Amino acid sequence: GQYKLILNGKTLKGETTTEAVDAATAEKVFKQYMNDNGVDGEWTYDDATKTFTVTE
Repeated sequence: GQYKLILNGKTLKGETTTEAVDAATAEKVFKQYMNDNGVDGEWTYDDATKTFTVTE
């Protein structure tokens, strides 16, 4: 499925997608990207829309 990340960071912001077999995998892919950019924050995932929203 196509999963989405809405990233509301202090120095990095945007909206991106990835294909992933499941939500657990999408979470890991997005966390890898966030970690590489030094971004972490509060977050929510809505399974109905396959969307993670992160707010630093």
